[PDB]
Amino acid sequence: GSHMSDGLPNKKRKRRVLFTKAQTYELERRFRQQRYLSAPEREHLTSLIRLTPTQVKIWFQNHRYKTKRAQNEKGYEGHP
Repeated sequence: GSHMSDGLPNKKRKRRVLFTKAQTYELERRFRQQRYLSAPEREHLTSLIRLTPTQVKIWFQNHRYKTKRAQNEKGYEGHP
């Protein structure tokens, strides 16, 4: 059956957005087997959680900067 709305203009020019803890998950796993996704590396994912190739790289950017804060935190956090 037709369970996919192809009307994209029916929406306004605004609407928050996120990712299935799943996407972001595999999509986060890629960052492991690859730290510099490209045009051919990303795609591999685009097969997984469809994060369209470029969209895949566009996401890394957001993490690239934060993926650095994680290492700064990481550890047990607190005072051992």
